[PDB]
Amino acid sequence: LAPITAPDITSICKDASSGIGNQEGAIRTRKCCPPSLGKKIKDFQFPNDKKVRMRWPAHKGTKKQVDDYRRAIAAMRALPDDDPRSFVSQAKIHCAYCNGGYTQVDSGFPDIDIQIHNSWLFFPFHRWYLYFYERILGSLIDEPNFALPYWKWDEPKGMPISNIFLGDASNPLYDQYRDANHIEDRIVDLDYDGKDKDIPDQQQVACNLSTVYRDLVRNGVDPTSFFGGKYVAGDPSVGSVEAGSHTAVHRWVGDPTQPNNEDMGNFYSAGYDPVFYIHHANVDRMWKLWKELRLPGHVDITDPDWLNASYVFYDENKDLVRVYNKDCVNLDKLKYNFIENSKEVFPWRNSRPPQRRKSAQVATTGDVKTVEQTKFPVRLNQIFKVRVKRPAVNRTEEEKDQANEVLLIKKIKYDSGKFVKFDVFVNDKLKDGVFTTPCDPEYAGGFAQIPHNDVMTSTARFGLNELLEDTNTEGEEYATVTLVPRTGCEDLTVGEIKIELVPI
Ligand SMILES: [Cu+2]
Ligand SMILES: [Cu+2]
Ligand SMILES: [W+6]
Repeated sequence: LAPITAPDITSICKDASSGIGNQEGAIRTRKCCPPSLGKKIKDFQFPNDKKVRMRWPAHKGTKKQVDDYRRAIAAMRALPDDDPRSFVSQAKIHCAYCNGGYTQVDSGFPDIDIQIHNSWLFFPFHRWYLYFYERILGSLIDEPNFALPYWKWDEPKGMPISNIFLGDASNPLYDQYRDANHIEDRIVDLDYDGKDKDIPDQQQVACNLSTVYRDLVRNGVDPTSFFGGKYVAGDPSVGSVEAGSHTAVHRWVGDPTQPNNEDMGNFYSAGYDPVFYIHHANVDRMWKLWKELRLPGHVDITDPDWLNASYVFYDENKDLVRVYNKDCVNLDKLKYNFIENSKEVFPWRNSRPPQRRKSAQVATTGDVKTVEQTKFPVRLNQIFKVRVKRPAVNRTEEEKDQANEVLLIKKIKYDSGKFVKFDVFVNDKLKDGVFTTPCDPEYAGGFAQIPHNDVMTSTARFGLNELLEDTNTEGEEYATVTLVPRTGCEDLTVGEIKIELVPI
């Protein structure tokens, strides 16, 4: 039993020095430590709120919902910086936990930093972060049933940044450090890679819906693939949402003219944009949706090493509270939820990529070497293709409902002072001139990483059960994998590639 355990963050904290590629010229401070007020850390107790806080889509809020949120942020902004509830203090929380503020001294490892990103800590940490943030906002405006908006980018009209965030500084929800090309009611790109795609809005919307389906169904096949990999004291694959739509939105909003793409483009500065929290409000919602799908494998983590991991936050009373992963899995107990559509289906539920026609494919993926014929590690300074032996062919619906076939891209090594991304295509073999889109069945997804240099070693998982059917290759002994670099890959290597059956 070695769960990650935040220390007394008011006693053990150091300036952020990780994940910031240009510190000598950074727009926000790296002094992200919380105010030390001599408080004793209290244990969490479940809230006694009379009713459930209902978070609302940011593009369809009532007059009261918008006005309160706006009034709450104005109040938080007006607080002294040193106040732990202040706008600046709340932003620094993200910086402290994401950019090397804390050590694992409480677990007996004072020389190792805690990183809550790129692991199974990703979802529960942000859930707790928002929990206290929301309760703090409500107390500032004397609204005990106050609820955050959420950026519903899984809904077409929810996809552009909501106009409540736009205008100028006289709007509390406004932030000057945003990509000026992306704040004019333009549609978010949930698989953004730094380059604006010149495609019709209709197509971008369709692909955004496919991205949600991908993150929650095609690649989010089990707790490891969805939440992220196991992370314990003394020491991690990234999850489908985290390296997918979540990372895209950060890079899409951040200002590319700033040294570290501040604010949303980097973890240390993200919290200075009010939309950061509202984006994460929807990421929090994805966890709930993922469970509501009631598909095999869509279950919560039961590992004691996860359940007993804990963080510390200031609450609405400036008290320090220790919270555990085990206590945030049930929203009803945290006295909040999300206003849903009350319809038969999610708009993205059937956004599985269309089936590929055999008449659109040639016979083979071409002349390409197998893994065993290849010498690893392989440099990704150019497109890379290899055939990977599958554990079996022509599995029945029974076997597919018992085990996912999973593509593992292991030992991804690269300089993580810059945003990195490459894309993964499997069994791409179209006839010349065949019509293509950014969300074709061949596309397995991507590996994207916001800067987190402690140089760094990652792992990515892609589900193939649907894909092999969608591309008519469930009977081929090998899967041809194509890795395609988009940015920050000029020095990236890939140590191992393989496909495994992973029981549900
Ligand atoms: Cu974060
Ligand atoms: Cu984030
Ligand atoms: W158009």
